[PDB]
Amino acid sequence: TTYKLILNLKQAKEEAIKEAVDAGTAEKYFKLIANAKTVEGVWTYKDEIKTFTVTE
Repeated sequence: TTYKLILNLKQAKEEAIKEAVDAGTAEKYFKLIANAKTVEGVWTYKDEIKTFTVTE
């Protein structure tokens, strides 16, 4: 399964993704790229293709 992440900061929009056999690997992995790229936003997840988002 593949997961996607929509990063929305003050002035920039980046997308994070990763292919794993679950979510725990996508969340922990996403959290590493998210926090490493930003430090503020609204954590959300879209039900359909497995995706999370963080809007600041």
